[PDB]
Order: sequence, then C-alpha cells, then structure tokens
Amino acid sequence: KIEEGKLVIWINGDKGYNGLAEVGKKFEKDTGIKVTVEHPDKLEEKFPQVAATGDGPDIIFWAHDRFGGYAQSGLLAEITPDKAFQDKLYPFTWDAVRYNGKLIAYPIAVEALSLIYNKDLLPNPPKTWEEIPALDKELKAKGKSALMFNLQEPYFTWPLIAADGGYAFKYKYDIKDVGVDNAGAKAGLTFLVDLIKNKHMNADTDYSIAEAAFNKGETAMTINGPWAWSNIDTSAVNYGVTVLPTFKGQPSKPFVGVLSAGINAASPNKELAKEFLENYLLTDEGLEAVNKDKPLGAVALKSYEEELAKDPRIAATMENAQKGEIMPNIPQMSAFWYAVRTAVINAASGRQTVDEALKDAQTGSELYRQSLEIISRYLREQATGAADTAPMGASGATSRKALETLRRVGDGVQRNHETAFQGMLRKLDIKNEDDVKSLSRVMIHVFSDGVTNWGRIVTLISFGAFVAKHLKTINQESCIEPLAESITDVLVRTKRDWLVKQRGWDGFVEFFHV
Ligand SMILES: Cc1c(-c2c(-c3ccc(F)o3)sc3ncnc(O[C@H](Cc4ccccc4OCc4ccnn4C)C(=O)O)c23)ccc(OCCN2CCN(C)CC2)c1Cl
Ligand SMILES: OC[C@H]1O[C@H](O[C@H]2[C@H](O)[C@@H](O)[C@@H](O)O[C@@H]2CO)[C@H](O)[C@@H](O)[C@@H]1O
Ligand SMILES: [Cl-]
Repeated sequence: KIEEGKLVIWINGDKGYNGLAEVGKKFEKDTGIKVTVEHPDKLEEKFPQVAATGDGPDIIFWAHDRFGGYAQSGLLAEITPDKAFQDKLYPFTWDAVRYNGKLIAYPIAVEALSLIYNKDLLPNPPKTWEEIPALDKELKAKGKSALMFNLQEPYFTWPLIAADGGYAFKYKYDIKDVGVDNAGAKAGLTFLVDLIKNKHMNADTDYSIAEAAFNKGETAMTINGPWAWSNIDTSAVNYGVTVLPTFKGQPSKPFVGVLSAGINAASPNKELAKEFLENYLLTDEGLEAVNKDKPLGAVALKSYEEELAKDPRIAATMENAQKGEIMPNIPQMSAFWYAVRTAVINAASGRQTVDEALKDAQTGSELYRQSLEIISRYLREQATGAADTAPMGASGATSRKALETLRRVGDGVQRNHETAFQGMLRKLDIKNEDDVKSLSRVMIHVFSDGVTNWGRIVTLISFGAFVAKHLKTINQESCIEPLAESITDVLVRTKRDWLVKQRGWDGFVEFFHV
C-alpha cells in the first residue's frame, strides 16, 4: 500500500512542519529520496485507522502518550538504535517511548504548558488561580480580560484538574485506580466552570480564539506550549513565560508530552526513516531547523538541549514539567482523553453538572478494564468449571453483580441457542493459536455489523464463553485471555458512547435485574 523509495511524514499543524520539510529537503540532497511532510487534521485519530490496513505515513509524530495504543495494535516497527545513538538523547526521553520493554519511537522534545502573560498589561502575573476573578474584574474596566486558553482540548485544563488530587492512573501505572471523579478533580473543574459562569472565560473559547486574543493584546494571559512562542514573537507582544498558578496552594500539574517519531510497521522504507530520524532530524542542525519554525521545548538531544537550556522560556517550561507528571503511554490513554474532553466541554457549556460529567468520565476511563475483568472471568470459569478466587478491586460490587447477572443470562443464551453455537463452532476450524486470531477477526465483523442493545452484547460474550469451553477441551487454555481481550476490545471500541449512556455495567445489572 505504502509506496517504496519515498518518506511520507505526519506531524501536527501547531508544530514546525516547514522546518521539518527543510530537513526533508537536505535528506533528498544526499539520497535522492523525496520527503513529503503532511499535517492532516485529527492525525492521532486517522493514524491508527489507516495503519491497521497497512496504509498511512512512514513516520508519525505525536506526543508519546498515544504510541502504546499504536504499539498494542502492532502499528509500529520496533526501533533499534545502537548505544552510541541512545547516549546522544536523555535516558528519561527514551523511557517515555518504551512499551513492553521495546523502544517504539524516537523521542524529539519535552513539552509542558506554561502560563504566558503580557508584561505591558500584567507586570507581575498571578501566583494563584484564586486571584484571577479579581484580576479579570480589574482588567475588564480597562477593556481587557485576564485569561483565555483553549477549553476544547482537556490537555489545557488538566493542570488545574490535577492540582488538588486529580489523576488519570495512580503510579508502574495502576489501570484499576482512576482519579478522574475524586474531590480534587471536582474542585479543579468546579473552579473552571465558576470562571465561565461568572463571565471571566467563555465555554466556546478554542485554540484559535485564545491565540488571536493574546497576540492582539486583548487578554493578559494564555496557557500554551513552546510551539506557540513563534506567533507571539511575530505579534511584538512583550510576553513572559512563567510557572502556572497554584490551586488551593497546590501547584498546577500539567501532563508532560515527549514529541516522538514512530515508524509505521507497514512501511517498505524503515531503513530510510531510521536514517532520516537518527542522522538528519536528531542532530544540532536538524532540530535547529524545526525549532526556528516552531519551538520544540526541551529537546531530547543533549548536545542541542545544552544550548537552549539557557533560555528562561525553556527554564519555565522545565519548571512546569517538574511540578507535573510525564504522561502514561498505556493503550487506555486514548479512552481517558476522550472521556475527559467530553466532561470538560459539557461542564463548561452547562449541558451536564461537574458531578454528572466527571462520573461519565470515570465510567469511560475505567470501562475497558471493568469490561475485561467481567468478560475474561466469565470465560475462564465457564471453561474450567471453577470461579476465580481473586478479588475484583475498585468498583468490585459492579464487577461481582455484572458477573452474577452474566452467569444467569449467559448460561440461558448458551443453553437455548446451543444448536447454532455448535453449528457455527463446527463451521470454523479452531485447532491452534493462529485459528483463534482468525475467530477474533470474524466476531469483530459480525458484532460491529448489527444494532446495539444488551441482548447482542450478552450474545457476543456468551459465544466467547462457548468457544472458551471448546478451547479448554483441545488443550488451548492459553488462547482464552486473548479471546477475552478481543471481545472486550470490539465491545468498548465500537459501543463506548452507548455503554457510558447506560451507566456501563450498572445499567447491565439493572436491565437484566429480576
Ligand atoms: C454466534 C452467532 C452470531 C454472532 C457472532 C458470531 C458468529 C461467528 C462468530 F465468530 O461470532 S458474534 C455475535 N455478537 C452478537 N450477536 C450475535 O448474534 C446475534 C443473533 C444470534 C445468533 C446466533 C445465536 C443467538 C443469537 O441471538 C442473539 C440474541 C439473543 C438475545 N438477544 N439477541 C439479540 C445477532 O447478531 O443479533 C453474534 C451470529 C449469527 C449466528 O448464527 C447464524 C446462523 N448460522 C447458520 C449456519 N450455521 C452453521 C451457523 C449459524 C451465530 Cl451462531
Ligand atoms: O487534549 C488531549 C490531548 O492532549 C495531548 O495533545 C497535545 C499534544 O501533546 C501537544 O503536542 C499539543 O499538540 O497539544 C495537544 C493538545 O491539543 C495528548 O498528547 C493527546 O493524546 C490528547 O488527545
Ligand atoms: Cl455555565
């Protein structure tokens, strides 16, 4: 699918893509390979869809948080630099692109949100979120506003949500302990909604609108990354880059990104991508090219980071980096952000309350692990005759009642529909691991191509139980957890919005409740 003798690169449109294309041109110089840089809308969403069919770009650039998802789905080549090259980048930048002990990308640069302020409007920027309503009242009398930043991407609101005890996954990383709807997070997002309610911010404010307002000198402050600094430089606003305000005395905790370059597993040009990234981009000359288009932040390349470390804007970036936490790269990061995006937009717009909205985000962020636990437990106890002794952990009442419900309703389906199950199981030839990976592909297709309701969800999980019974029978128990993950995966990928609407597994318990 991907053309050979070429490199197609995706990078996000807020980055220095003209600069990366200049590195592209210098690679063409030496090698006669053309390099196309593109910056599609929603490339973090489009990359996994197209790569899954052996398509998309050779190289994708994104923050490291998405790359584990991509790696889990087998969409990235293992990268294998020598020690000599590894030692040119900071050990911690490598750690951000390590998934199941394999390097899955080249780290490029460390990114944290800072408070950006207009020195001519605000000589001393505020130290606390609490003083911003006063400062806004004061600035409005002079025809200005205190603060405008992008309220459409949860990334920009995360530092306030994290400040007083909000977290995605507790720290390796425990995917059973999600802190999206705890007191700390409610307080953070409540402060934001109050700012909006009291007219100190507008729910509809996005990246464009905030950027234009700061750069015309209408607002005294914005929250943004190093990529933003080029446009402000050009607007001749006298700006400073500082530490974010505290909330309830606690520092703002930004989620730190490492801009990372992955190589599509479907690429016929992997050697070229490695050569480009290792010997063209990740050089003093290579990164300088890009950094002049749009600043990268604290670059991963020690040699060039020593140069830029002297910049007080980088020093403030690093200061904000250390008050915050480096993002997880676990596959569930994608579901976490989709849930928290939706919570922030609906709290901001008043379509839900803070409590309603963060509850729905807690369900969304937990949904995959909650679903896997129930489904894999049902499959294993169906196959073996014996229930799993281990405790269900957090939200363990929901898992226990869902499993107990599924036992009654799933046994009923398997009993009544045994004919078609034996029939469909015989029509397929389950004999080995490779046959199991095939069966997954079919279920995904059959489930996906039909209406959403609890009966069809029980039927998918009940057929899985049926198949798990058989897999045990042919000494193939090892393939039962992969089968559970496949059923879990399609269920929460394709029916996420419906499951959150039904209050997830509590709705399942309620719907089939005697
Ligand atoms: C299990 C199944 C599904 C089927 C899946 C399947 C097929 C093959 C693989 F790998 O997954 S995944 C899946 N996920 C959800 N629903 C499925 O099937 C149902 C319909 C259905 C289906 C079967 C049993 C109970 C069934 O009852 C569904 C039911 C019970 C209560 N409410 N509902 C909607 C739905 O999609 O609505 C299915 C789909 C079709 C099926 O049979 C069609 C007839 N066929 C004739 C030839 N013979 C040799 C084999 C059987 C069967 Cl047996
Ligand atoms: O809004 C959630 C979003 O946050 C991060 O994306 C950042 C990115 O890291 C930055 O490089 C810059 O481009 O801004 C983006 C936010 O608009 C996560 O990396 C991303 O996965 C997530 O969707
Ligand atoms: Cl409101």
